[PDB]
Amino acid sequence: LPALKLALEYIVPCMNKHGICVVDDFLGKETGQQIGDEVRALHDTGKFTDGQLVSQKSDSSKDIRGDKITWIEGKEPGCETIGLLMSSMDDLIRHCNGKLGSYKINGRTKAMVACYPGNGTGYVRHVDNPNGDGRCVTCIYYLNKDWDAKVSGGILRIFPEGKAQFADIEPKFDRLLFFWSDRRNPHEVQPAYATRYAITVWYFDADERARAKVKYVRVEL
Ligand SMILES: Cn1c(O)c(C(=O)NCC(=O)O)c(=O)n(C)c1=O
Ligand SMILES: [Mn+2]
Repeated sequence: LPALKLALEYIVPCMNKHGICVVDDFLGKETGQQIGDEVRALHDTGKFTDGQLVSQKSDSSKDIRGDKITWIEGKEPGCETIGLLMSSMDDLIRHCNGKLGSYKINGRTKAMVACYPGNGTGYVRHVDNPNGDGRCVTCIYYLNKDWDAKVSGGILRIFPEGKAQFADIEPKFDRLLFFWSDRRNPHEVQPAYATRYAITVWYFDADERARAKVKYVRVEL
């Protein structure tokens, strides 16, 4: 669908009502699988980190490591389709501007490409932006074809604030996810027993980001 119809008829109302929004089949099989090929290419050539240190053993060779990451601008060689994903995200947000809460989005981070190795590691419950660092919207794109959470785990579990319930989101291929980055959406990644790829971008509210600068940019006189 065109960025605008999806943004105006589905994403905006869904975010303002629930603070979470799931869009399936965002780019199609062709583009999605190309992005998967680029991400897997980055992983195979060692562009990722060794992984988040989960359990630090007194013996170093026993240290267990979890999610691996790499920051992608989208202009790198062999990342053109990732850059196209980021451009499409940016189009959606552009068409949403002024309608997502009271936020005026004026920037974003680079793309955090994450790979859970499938060694039973996940990601602890957390809030993305708990201290007003300027990020208002989390946007995640998943790449895992034929994912069976009953078999592979890796579910994203969100605990919407005030609501006695949690929302389970499987990291499905060609799935796009939006949710408020602040304390409204604490969330965790449940242990993944299969390789789990995702691409996250965070969008900045102009006012919050502007006053985060003093919350921490100097000029010699
Ligand atoms: C700061 N940070 C996160 O907030 C992640 C996160 O919330 N992922 C949700 C999901 O993949 O469904 C994450 O995965 N990684 C690697 C990370 O570094
Ligand atoms: Mn998170």
